[PDB]
Amino acid sequence: TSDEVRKNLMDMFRDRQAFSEHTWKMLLSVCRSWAAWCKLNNRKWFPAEPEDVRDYLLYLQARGLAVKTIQQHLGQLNMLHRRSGLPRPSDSNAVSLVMRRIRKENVDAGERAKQALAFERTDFDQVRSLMENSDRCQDIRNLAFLGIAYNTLLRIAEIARIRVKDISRTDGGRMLIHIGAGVEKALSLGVTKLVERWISVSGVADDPNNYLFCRVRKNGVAAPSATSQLSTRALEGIFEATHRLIYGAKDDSGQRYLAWSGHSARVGAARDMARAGVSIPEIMQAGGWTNVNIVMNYIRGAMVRLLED
Amino acid sequence: TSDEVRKNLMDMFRDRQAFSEHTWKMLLSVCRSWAAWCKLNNRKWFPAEPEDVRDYLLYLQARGLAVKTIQQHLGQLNMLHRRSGLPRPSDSNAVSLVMRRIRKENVDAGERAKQALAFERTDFDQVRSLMENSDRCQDIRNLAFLGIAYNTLLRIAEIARIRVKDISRTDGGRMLIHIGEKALSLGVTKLVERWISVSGVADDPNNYLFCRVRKNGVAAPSATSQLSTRALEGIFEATHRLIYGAYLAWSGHSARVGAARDMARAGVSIPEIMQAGGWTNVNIVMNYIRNLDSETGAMVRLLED
Amino acid sequence: TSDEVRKNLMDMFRDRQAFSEHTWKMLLSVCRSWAAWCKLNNRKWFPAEPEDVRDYLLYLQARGLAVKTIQQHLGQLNMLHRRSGLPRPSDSNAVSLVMRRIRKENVDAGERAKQALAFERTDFDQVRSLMENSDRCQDIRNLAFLGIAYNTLLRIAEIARIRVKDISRTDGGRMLIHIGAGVEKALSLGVTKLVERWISVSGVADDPNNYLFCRVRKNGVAAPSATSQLSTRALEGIFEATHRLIYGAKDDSGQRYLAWSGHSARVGAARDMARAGVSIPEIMQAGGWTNVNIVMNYIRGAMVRLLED
Amino acid sequence: TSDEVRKNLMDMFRDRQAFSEHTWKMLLSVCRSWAAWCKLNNRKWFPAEPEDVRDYLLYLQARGLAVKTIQQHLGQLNMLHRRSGLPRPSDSNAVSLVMRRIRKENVDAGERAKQALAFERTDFDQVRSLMENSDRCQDIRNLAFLGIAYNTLLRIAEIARIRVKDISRTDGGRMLIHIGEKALSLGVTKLVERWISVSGVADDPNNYLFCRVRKNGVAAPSATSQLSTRALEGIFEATHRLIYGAYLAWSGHSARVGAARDMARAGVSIPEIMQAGGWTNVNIVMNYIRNLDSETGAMVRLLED
DNA sequence: TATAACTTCGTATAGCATATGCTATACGAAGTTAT
DNA sequence: ATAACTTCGTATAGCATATGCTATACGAAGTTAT
DNA sequence: TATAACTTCGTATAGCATATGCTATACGAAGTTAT
DNA sequence: ATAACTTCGTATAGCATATGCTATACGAAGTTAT
Repeated sequence: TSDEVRKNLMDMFRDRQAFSEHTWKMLLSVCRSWAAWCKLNNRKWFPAEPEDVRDYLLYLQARGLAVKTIQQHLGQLNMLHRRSGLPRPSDSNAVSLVMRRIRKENVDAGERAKQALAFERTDFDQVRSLMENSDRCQDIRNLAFLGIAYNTLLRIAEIARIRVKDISRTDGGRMLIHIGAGVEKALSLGVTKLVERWISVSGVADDPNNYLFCRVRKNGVAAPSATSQLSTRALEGIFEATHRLIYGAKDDSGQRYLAWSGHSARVGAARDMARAGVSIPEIMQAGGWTNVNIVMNYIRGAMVRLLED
Repeated sequence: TSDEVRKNLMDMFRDRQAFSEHTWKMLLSVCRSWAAWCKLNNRKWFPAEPEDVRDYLLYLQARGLAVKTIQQHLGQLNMLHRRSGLPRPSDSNAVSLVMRRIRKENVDAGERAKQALAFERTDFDQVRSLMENSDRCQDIRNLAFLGIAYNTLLRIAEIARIRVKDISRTDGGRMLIHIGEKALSLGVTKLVERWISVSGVADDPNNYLFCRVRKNGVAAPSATSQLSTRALEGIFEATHRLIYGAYLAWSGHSARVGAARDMARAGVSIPEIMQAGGWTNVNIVMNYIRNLDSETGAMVRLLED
Repeated sequence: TSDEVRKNLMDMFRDRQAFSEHTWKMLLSVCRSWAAWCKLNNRKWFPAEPEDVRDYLLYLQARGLAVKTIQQHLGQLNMLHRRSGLPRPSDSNAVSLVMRRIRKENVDAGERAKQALAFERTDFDQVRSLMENSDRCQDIRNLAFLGIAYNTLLRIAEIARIRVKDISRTDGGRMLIHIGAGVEKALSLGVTKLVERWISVSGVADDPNNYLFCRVRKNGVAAPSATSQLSTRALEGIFEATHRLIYGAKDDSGQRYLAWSGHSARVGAARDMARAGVSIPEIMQAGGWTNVNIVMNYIRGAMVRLLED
Repeated sequence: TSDEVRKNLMDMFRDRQAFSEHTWKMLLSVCRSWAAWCKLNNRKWFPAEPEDVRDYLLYLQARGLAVKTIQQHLGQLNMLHRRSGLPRPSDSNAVSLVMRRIRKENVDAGERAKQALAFERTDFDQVRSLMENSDRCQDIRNLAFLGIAYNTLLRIAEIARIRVKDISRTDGGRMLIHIGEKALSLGVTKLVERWISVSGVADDPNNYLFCRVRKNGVAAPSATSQLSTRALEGIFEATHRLIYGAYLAWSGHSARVGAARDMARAGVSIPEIMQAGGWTNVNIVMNYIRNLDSETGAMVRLLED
């Protein structure tokens, strides 16, 4: 294949918006490291040579990256090749076996996927109990955001996307939110008030095409916008700040999940629903998950009872 | 091999009973619109070249059409090309890409499905009261229809097909409706009679239940032709314009949506709402009863003690 | 393809036991009618010509056969072609469209799949209430068979296959039966006695490798066998006889399902479990069904209540 | 292209860590048995010709082997042929046919999976009583094991891996077990101690919990080598031969099966029996608790009023 | 014997399961080391 | 003219799906200890 | 101004959905028939 | 010799799986009304 490859590649970039901005972000990323690696070793980065890719994967493993990370590089590589006509590195025994070997040894050595710290009902009550009394715009928002996070289990990006017009109400007085027909998420009577209070303190409702959450400057003034949203990077800040607020500084180990993050309310809610007897699938749906293992990991005497009697 | 596709269009025309007239019309409709776009932009419409179709699809997106619509177009174009030894345009990667992009792009722009305006018990009551004591042969027809609809939760094409004999009786007076069965409440059953008499469709069991009513308050019963579905739709619309003046009004399925909801509030086994309008996608029925208060979720339930 | 076809066909017959005896039975059957038809019309039955197959399908339709029957012929034909190398008639627009057209017109004309007459709990109680008092071997068996049919919902062929050795018991005294590891079916206390009574009146237990149900001659003497079983044709007789016993002769319309048959206990049990509130999947499993529609067809005021108040 | 497959066997050997030693042994095992059959019947074993393999599979069926076993054979043969530019034998239609026939044929003949002899509370009690007051260093070990097993519902390879420090304490005395966590009852926790002392594995936290016990009632604690799984299996067997004399006895997973059952009788959330032995196939756990009386079914329930 | 009670047989038509391998345990049994 | 539809064209929402088998349904004809 | 409170950016790593068409209804609106 | 294993070979039972994406995690660097 020749001009074909250059053309197949050319078609991709044209309709690049068929993929998520993050897929592109990662593609380019993995490519930079793949090329960097090839460079430092006198090798042709495209098309990728199986034996080269193998060496590369073993190099990342050796760099101590996570199995799911190594899987990513291999994947983007595979994406770049399929999408362009040529055969994928995963097509060769060398890459395929080494991947599985890399997976096996890491797991065998104890490496496991890190889980997020939960932001449960209790945590919400405490946070609420504390910030409930603030007049600060910053706080009224943060409290309203955490409430929505918890109540709905919506990904931070989904919350950051919410538009005022997307806010229906129910005959109960209970707020409702549409996530793109899509899905309707109903807030409790208590959270609806939290959101009501932030809506009335920022004046985001001054334009139904405005995003519900917006930045709030140091002088306690909201900056609504219908074109730009609050960075999910910031929604993550609200989670981290609120945690510092209560538990202070993060131990300098550098590890992940030493404070709340995007997942926190989701994983936390899954547990409360569990302890409360909710049905597993009930849980699944709410969290938008498709599988039973994701919800299960999040939740973790039987025999010790039978015996003792 | 041009004889190859020729033979196929003959095949297609010979066994056209393999598809619904409806389905066909949509097809001719797509070929019509596509062909025109092709003429206007000097491109060969048949066989449709991928790059040409991709351009077309990008065009429809600008037309402002929904994804389900643009896919209708891509879909029909895909049908005949397959029902001819030709490669379907979705089998090109350029079209696969645009269809994928067009989607995300559109959802991001804020793509929302249409919402049917519900016709709940509350509205039925208000309409009943308003034209309950009316003599206009039409009003009587219109109410008995609004009744059959909200009660049977039947589809309009189905109600238009009802004849004088699909009816059976069973309890206290109320009738039953054979179908392609249904039970009517007593309140509505009392309605579907006043219409039957002051219409005289009873005069012939072959005659359809619902029929035309010329401007003279005079019904034209018949067993040959039946009230168009669009006409039944007009009863829903009209009735609305009657109460609120000129998916903003009511349509053929406002009664189905309204019944599910009213039931959902008296709390009803969700699958028991499938009996209602013969449904699937336990979700579609949800997409109706979503903003209900009993459908708030365990989270709401948990949070409020 | 040439000798290849003759070889592919030759491989099939060699390992013909890879298919059910019924599949073979039908293949040969459909082939006889296909050839008969081709013959009467001066045509080559193999390989089959699409336009010929179309004519054939329209001929069966015109003969008034059931859509599912016409689907069968088309299917066996397709089986014979794929399995032998050549392309299947369903591969041509003519066959494919005509099938769908045939399906459409029949259904549009009202033709629908006939369902079996149910043999429910009440029916069982009555039958039991009547035959309970017989000493006749014939009856003690028939009653024990109907009981198993109802209690377990096992296909008649599965019952006819049951071997004495396949009969475990529970700590309750309740009989248990294994259907080939497989599946265990537990009989109630009442049915276990019925089966106990037939086991003790025939002496089938004189050899664990014997089939539970066996023929019983006119002189009330069981004929156990571990090699031969009671024909499912007979298990169907037990169902028909018991019905005649209670409702007398079948109206000479000739139609199917004017008396109980193999399905009867299955379809009947599905209903009782329904009316009793059993879960849909619960039902499914017991009947061995994989789908929700099969169990639903078997079971068939909402709004009439809301309105009337 | 013989270099093509050569490169592949090099690939396979280089990254052999991609598979478990166990998995490999089974493979060498299959190649061993196959190769021999090939030599004996003068057929080329590599690449394996379909007709040759079909004959082989038909041979194994006569050997009396189970379908899961014959498929093991067909499976491994399929693996290397794919991990070499060669066509897998299952990719022939002759082998596909026999594998299919062999199946039905075998199920018809009466193919039943093996049944694990359960080690229930009743048996644990009987064994406890019998060697509760014994001094033999082994007996103490054996009981503490039978305890850990029925209590933790752990797999044998997992119990063999237990060290002196995976243990944690939590309530009244009972210990906890870190794992690849577990909680022990008080009764068993009292047992797992007598073993720890009269063994002195405590002397070193690296030492494994369970260890060898030479014929002199003398334990050989160690943190380098661990008790083989087979040894743990022997404790289950021996203990049985002790009570009933010489799937007839108990095996490495009789304790797991027994615990599920005993629990199932005290009625236990079926998924809550997955906590027990980390299970899936809600059915496998069923295939254990099947002949239980609470697992009779709604039919039984309905029939008995 | 005539006959119940089947079995077998062919055409019509209804009711389903859609996987495979990697890795663990099974269990007789040859191999090994310290009593 | 105009009420009251019907027919049109095209938008878009709501329902199951396809094979490839394997098994029952039932009248009739053949079989065997009585 | 210094600065809160972000936004953007790149590498690391966790969490999912896997369809498409046939046929019905939608709804403005041109076409038709009897008042 | 023999108890008590360990190592072997091969039978057979019990557990999740593979892509192809798309999204969060978080330190750090760049940006803007205060």
